[PDB]
Amino acid sequence: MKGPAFEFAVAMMKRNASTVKTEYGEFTMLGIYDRWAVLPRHAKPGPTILMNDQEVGVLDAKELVDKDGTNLELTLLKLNRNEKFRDIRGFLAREEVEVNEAVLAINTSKFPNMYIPVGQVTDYGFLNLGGTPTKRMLVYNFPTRAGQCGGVLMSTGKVLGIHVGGNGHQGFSAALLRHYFNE
Repeated sequence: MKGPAFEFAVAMMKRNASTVKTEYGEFTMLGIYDRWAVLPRHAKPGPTILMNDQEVGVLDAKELVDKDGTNLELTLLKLNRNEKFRDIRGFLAREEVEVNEAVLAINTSKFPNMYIPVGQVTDYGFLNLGGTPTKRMLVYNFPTRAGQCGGVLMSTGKVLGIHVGGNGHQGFSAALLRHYFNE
């Protein structure tokens, strides 16, 4: 709910975020570097996606899992496009980070250009999400709404995670770690 978090959030969204539709829904999508971006796993991007209402080919998609095959609920995708994202890997943490004030940033047709102060972010860890064991979950409390998936969780100078579910007054992000984007 602090200014610097919002200021960082707005800068990051304006440069690296877009609105994406897959067969399964409409999502916020953050680009990370080069032609690599990130979606919630359940977006299940196909051979093409709609990115700001424009068809874009997908060159690679990687559904992330840890060293023991456990779901991390993130899909990294490489887009067939000429523009490059600003490289924002320097704003990713090396491990799960907790903060006292974060902002969740959404941009879809249902929630255009919206920012939500979500307060404290906890490293929750293990969660059974829909029946699938899942790790590196971050938790925060705010009045959730459907259609917020892919929203970007941030704090001053950090992209902490990608929103992957929520119900009632509880939201969860997959932690967005620096080593996911080595190479």
